[PDB]
Amino acid sequence: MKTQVAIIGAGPSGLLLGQLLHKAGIDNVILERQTPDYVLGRIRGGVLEQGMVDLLREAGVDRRMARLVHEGVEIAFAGQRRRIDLKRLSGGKTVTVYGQTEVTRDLMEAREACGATTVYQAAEVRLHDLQGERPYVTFERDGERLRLDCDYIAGCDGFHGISRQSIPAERLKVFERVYPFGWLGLLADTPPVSHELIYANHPRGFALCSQRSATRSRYYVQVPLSEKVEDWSDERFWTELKARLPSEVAEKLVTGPSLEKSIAPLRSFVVEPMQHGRLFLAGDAAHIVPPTGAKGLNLAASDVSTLYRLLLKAYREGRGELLERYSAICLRRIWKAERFSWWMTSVLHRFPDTDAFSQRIQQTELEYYLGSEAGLATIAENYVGLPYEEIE
Amino acid sequence: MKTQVAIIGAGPSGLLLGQLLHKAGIDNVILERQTPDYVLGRIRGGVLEQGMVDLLREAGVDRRMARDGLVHEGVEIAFAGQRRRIDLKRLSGGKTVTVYGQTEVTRDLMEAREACGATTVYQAAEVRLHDLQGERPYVTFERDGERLRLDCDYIAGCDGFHGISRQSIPAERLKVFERVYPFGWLGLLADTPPVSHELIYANHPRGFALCSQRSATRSRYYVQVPLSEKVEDWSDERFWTELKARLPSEVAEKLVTGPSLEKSIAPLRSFVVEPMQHGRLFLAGDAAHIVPPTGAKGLNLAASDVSTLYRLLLKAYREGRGELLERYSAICLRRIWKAERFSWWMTSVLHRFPDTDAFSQRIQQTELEYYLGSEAGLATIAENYVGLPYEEIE
Ligand SMILES: Cc1cc2nc3c(=O)[nH]c(=O)nc-3n(C[C@H](O)[C@H](O)[C@H](O)COP(=O)(O)OP(=O)(O)OC[C@H]3O[C@@H](n4cnc5c(N)ncnc54)[C@H](O)[C@@H]3O)c2cc1C
Ligand SMILES: Cc1cc2nc3c(=O)[nH]c(=O)nc-3n(C[C@H](O)[C@H](O)[C@H](O)COP(=O)(O)OP(=O)(O)OC[C@H]3O[C@@H](n4cnc5c(N)ncnc54)[C@H](O)[C@@H]3O)c2cc1C
Repeated sequence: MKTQVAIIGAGPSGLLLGQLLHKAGIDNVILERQTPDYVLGRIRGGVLEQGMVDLLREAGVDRRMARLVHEGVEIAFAGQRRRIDLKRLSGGKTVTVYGQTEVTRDLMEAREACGATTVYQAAEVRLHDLQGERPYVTFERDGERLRLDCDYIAGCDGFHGISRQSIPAERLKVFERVYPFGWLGLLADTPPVSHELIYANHPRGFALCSQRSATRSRYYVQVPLSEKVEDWSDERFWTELKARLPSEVAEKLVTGPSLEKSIAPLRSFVVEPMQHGRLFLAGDAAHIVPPTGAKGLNLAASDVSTLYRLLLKAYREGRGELLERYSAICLRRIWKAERFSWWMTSVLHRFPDTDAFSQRIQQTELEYYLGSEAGLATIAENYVGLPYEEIE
Repeated sequence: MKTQVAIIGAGPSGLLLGQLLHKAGIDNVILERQTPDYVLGRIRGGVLEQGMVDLLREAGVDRRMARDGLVHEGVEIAFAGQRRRIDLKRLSGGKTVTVYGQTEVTRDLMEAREACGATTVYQAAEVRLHDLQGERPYVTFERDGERLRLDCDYIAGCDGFHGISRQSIPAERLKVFERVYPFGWLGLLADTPPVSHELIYANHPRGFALCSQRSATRSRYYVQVPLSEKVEDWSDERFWTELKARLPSEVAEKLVTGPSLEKSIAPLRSFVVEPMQHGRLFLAGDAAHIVPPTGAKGLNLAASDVSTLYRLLLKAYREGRGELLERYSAICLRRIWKAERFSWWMTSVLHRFPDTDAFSQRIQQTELEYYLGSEAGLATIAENYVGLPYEEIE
């Protein structure tokens, strides 16, 4: 098999890169380890910055202006709830709520409608000859070892993908912080308790209220790492959730059986550079932010945007070396999103063995940022997403 | 001996409080462990927020600071070899800071106090406080071998971090919040013209450095140093060499150096007690809290505690409203914690901490990039640097 760009991973990153490359007449084949249904079973997040919404349209999808709303942000702490006027504070921008499952299903449909190639259940993917002019990928599909020749490989295979693991260790510098807690998330077929995303810092720990539609909700509470999802019945989750929200919010919460429940570990992770020879990492394969800041998929989007654009230029100009700037460009946006996601996480969660001083400083941090126009502006401008870097 | 308000400490806090009390007609006596000469030997800092300047004027001690204080419209931060200016007046909406030595501030208050003929007992050894929860609190000290007693209505603990007043409150009624930093500030006062008209905070791989000033021909510099260092191991030349090594080459270039007038190492710490009072005793300034100096807030916080204490005491004395003093701690703490947060923040982004991992160091660099390069970020530094607005009282 042969193509121009071999894409590893049919998650949002790989599917979006695939659409953009196709639109620009660049052949690509995507190889995905799991089944289509398995990929679609991932719930993940629901907040998109405007950079992403336009890119989706530009990629030939987003024809579902419905099933997809705009919402504001609220932070509850120490007995109060402060709404962040995103629109007024950020120069007219806002975020869109849209489940990652729907985004992914939307891109899967846009690819299928193009007849483009996607190989699901591609096992044992291995990358080869990254420094050569003819790199290739080997994999197994129902018993047979297949091979895919290409000019470039985009590793869009997530945190535990094979592509970051195919770059010689010594070429990479790794930055990582692993948080001492995870997010127990619950998807429910109930109307959301607010039309505002609600982040809550509470003595018992963090909680978050979000939504997917008028009758579908998404909630999270932080939990320690020794906790197992089977130890948390739906009822136990709802009780802990209420115990962490302002009673005004809590009394009006409609509960119901979970449609999906899982615990996600939190971590900040970055590699530099994010490429090696003909391989370019994008999204979670190259970096991870804790979901507190809702930046993951949005960063994946801009990585994909830059990659798409630098590839297009290289072909058009018959010059690969332009591709050398990919890492530097992406990294500038990555680090800002890492700082904001780290900040949000650090001010909103309860950490183990925090002394009195630390606890008060965290409280004062919230008071100042939620009570000062300048403070509020730093939050809103970062949350709606900073400017799409220059690229090229 | 008797007075209305006994003040422990003849540092800026106590002097400023005594001055305002004097001017409002309230009797007060300051008792001080050191000698004038000693007090005046402390160099410390030099940045004043406007609230402090107005209080000094209200205290009737501002003519000289008007003539000799340097007002800055900006402050500068250097990191990754690049000075970034923070236009304070523009970002804060018109506010500025004034550079004026604490020694000069202290000298001016002492002068004012001496002219007024107000009471100040230097070398008052072994001060011990008594009967705080009663109606007739009193203090005892030793002056030239004899033990004297000073009876009063209220006691102002303005004796600094190592004072005696915070320690006179039953420990179990107080809650302590502290953070001790893994470094101190080696400061050098020199009679050379400052390398810059603006203050320059520098985050550098070798560690923090600060370029400040006191006049067109008097300078003040600092470099962070580990806690195992002793000043005597730092000759003026070792200092100049390390400072230059931490500054933009373009700055280190023009640096005029010279013999130190004074040198010392200040360890950094954050410290807050709650509450800040007990019976007739009220703590103010460094006796109640400490902030690392990166934020230039300590004396300014001292000024606002005193301002608040003075105002409530006038109400108690000029209205018999004695239970109104119950709100002192709560009022002060609101400003205190805001200064503690900013001071801690400044400290964390500007200094090098031991065994900090790679992610943590990159995050520090990213924080600087964001706050010195985004309008909103810059604004949060500026509005905090010029001092947030004093509270309301009551
Ligand atoms: C609780 C939670 C909430 C979040 N909230 C948000 C939010 O609201 N907004 C936001 O922007 N981000 C959010 N995120 C992050 C976001 O979900 C990720 O950033 C996004 O999934 C990254 O997409 P991706 O395509 O890079 O990787 P993935 O979605 O991980 O997809 C990589 C794909 O590659 C496949 N693959 C893996 N290994 C191989 C292999 N060896 N061979 C072939 N294929 C392979 C995987 O099966 C997968 O389908 C959240 C994440 C979590 C955990
Ligand atoms: C390197 C450095 C730089 C700084 N830079 C600045 C700056 O630029 N801006 C700013 O706002 N702040 C700054 N500060 C903070 C400022 O120096 C202090 O916060 C300020 O001195 C508080 O003064 P005070 O009167 O409350 O206490 P102090 O100045 O400590 O005075 C307390 C007084 O009490 C006396 N005393 C102690 N114990 C007793 C006792 N038992 N009996 C009697 N008297 C007693 C002492 O001898 C002293 O005279 C800096 C501090 C340092 C260390």
